[PDB]
Formats: sequence, C-alpha cells, structure tokens
Amino acid sequence: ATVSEVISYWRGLADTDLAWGWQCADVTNGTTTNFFGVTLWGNAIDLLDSAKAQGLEVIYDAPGINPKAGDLFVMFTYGHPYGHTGIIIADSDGYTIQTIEQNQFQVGGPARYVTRAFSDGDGYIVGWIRPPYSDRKLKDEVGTFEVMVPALNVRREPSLNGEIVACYQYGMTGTYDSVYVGDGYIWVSYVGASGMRNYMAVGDADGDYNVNPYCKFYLEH
Repeated sequence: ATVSEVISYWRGLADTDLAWGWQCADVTNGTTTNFFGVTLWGNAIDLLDSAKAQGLEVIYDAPGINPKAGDLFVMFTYGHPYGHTGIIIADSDGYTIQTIEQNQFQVGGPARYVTRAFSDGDGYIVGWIRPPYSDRKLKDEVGTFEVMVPALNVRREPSLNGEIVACYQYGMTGTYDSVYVGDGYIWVSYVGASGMRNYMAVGDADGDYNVNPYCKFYLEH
C-alpha cells in the first residue's frame, strides 16, 4: 500500500457512515489491519509497543525527530488513561501536525481534519508508527468475547456494511450465543439490550476459521 492511497482514503471520510465497511474501527489498527494485514492489540496508548512486537517501525517523539505523512501517531491524554491516535497527512516541521482524527458508541467516531501542537490541553505526542508503505451460521455456542483491538464495530446484520449500532473499546467483555461466517469475517451474535440481535466481527476469515482474531473467546464450563 502507498502513502497516497492511505491518506486519500481518510481524506475521503473526513471530507464527508453507519454503512462504514470497516470492522476494526480506529485509525491506527483500522489502517494496519485493512491496508497491511497487521492487527494490533491494546488501547490506543499501547499501540507503539504492539507495533514493535509485530515488527513495524516505531519512532518516539524527541527534539529534531518529527513525523512524516502517512505516520500513525500515538498520544497521551490527560482526560483518560486510554490515549488517542490519528493519521498524519503531511510532513511536520516539529511545531504543528496536520492530522485526520476521530471524535454503546465508545470509540470509532467520524473522521475530521485537525491541526495540533505537539503538546496542548488534551495531551502530548509520544511517538508514531511508520507503516511499510510500498510503491451462514456456523454453530450455536455459549461463550463470552473479550475485545483485544482498540475499537470494534457492532452491526445489525453479519454483512460488511450492516447498520452500525455500537462500537466497543479494548477490554470490553460480553456473552454470545452463536457464531457466523460472512464477507470475509467470523462473527459472534447476541441479543442486545435493545431486545434485538447484534453481530460483531471477531477476526478475518479464511473459509470457516478465524485466522486473524480481534477478540479472545471463552466457552462455558
């Protein structure tokens, strides 16, 4: 994947919803998962450590060390211990950064253009990941899931663009009663508080198998 491809995609979303076709729903792991097939587990603030463990290039902020277009930044947030992320869409001079950022629905909000200093009233930049840019119901099952990705959408149908009804954050647990396969993903299903059924992608699918999990799974004993 190319820098121009990725930046163009997020510019598209910022320019403009519940039909969003991404399952992993944050900027950083959404980008690595959907464009590079690399999934990162943890909160926003953990993703530099997760990226390093997956062999990606990680650069920590410092004097003279400034991010480039296409870099995925990680940020410490004063308001909460989970941190914040976004995509850098232009080379930085070290004083401002041009970014696209997001703003039941815990995370994965809509994309918007932002320009921020390296430190302000919301937090400060810690570092950034530099991606390697180039040139059917399966079974009934009584279990619980644990969201391992930073952000994961929840829909009304086990389809790519199913209506989004929630967005779960890393660490979230919950029961499920059934597992589905569809549109390249494995899904679990459960009855929401609304009273109606919900579907959530829990990993990329090769045939009937979760070959890239977004969650851990626990079965009743």
